[PDB]
Amino acid sequence: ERDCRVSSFRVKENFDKARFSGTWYAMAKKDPEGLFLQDNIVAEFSVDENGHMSATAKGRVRLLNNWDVCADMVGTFTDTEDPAKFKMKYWGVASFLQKGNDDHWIIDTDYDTYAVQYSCRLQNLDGTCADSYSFVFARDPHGFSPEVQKIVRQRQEELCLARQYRIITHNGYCD
Ligand SMILES: CC1=C(/C=C/C(C)=C/C=C/C(C)=C/CO)C(C)(C)CCC1
Repeated sequence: ERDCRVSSFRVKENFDKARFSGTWYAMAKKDPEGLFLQDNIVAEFSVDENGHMSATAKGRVRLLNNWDVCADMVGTFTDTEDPAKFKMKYWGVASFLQKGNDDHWIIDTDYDTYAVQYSCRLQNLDGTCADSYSFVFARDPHGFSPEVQKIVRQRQEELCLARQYRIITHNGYCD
């Protein structure tokens, strides 16, 4: 009975870019297809004078070579008609890192403790997502209380992603 069409997903009402600013530690992720950030993932969001949001993110990536590297990423976000839906242009500090443009949706956040992000890269003809990624972020590097765990779990179910996330660890590889 679950509607899994991307157009059906609810996103954060009246999303506030300034309140979302600062440091977020990725706690868990749902992988898309292909090359992606693996672990030790930390993003810092900021908003300029003109309200333009950008972010930096660091994380370990394993290259097609099996070459392990600490990627230093940059992203710039373009606002849309829905405050919680952006277009994210990204690139690496290193020329060999992937560059792209992804949808960047803030599904839910309380700004102070957690955030659930989503991106559908490829849709099926039926409107459902064929290739998606999702991060769960925390403000506190130690993670969340069981009560917040419950809220996150529900959002995971609502995106049709239950049981598809794995824990992201932080062990100083990129420090
Ligand atoms: C930039 C940006 C993000 C996405 C980074 C990604 C998608 C990087 C892919 C990197 C790899 C693929 C390197 C291999 O060459 C996330 C959503 C975490 C939030 C903050 C800023």
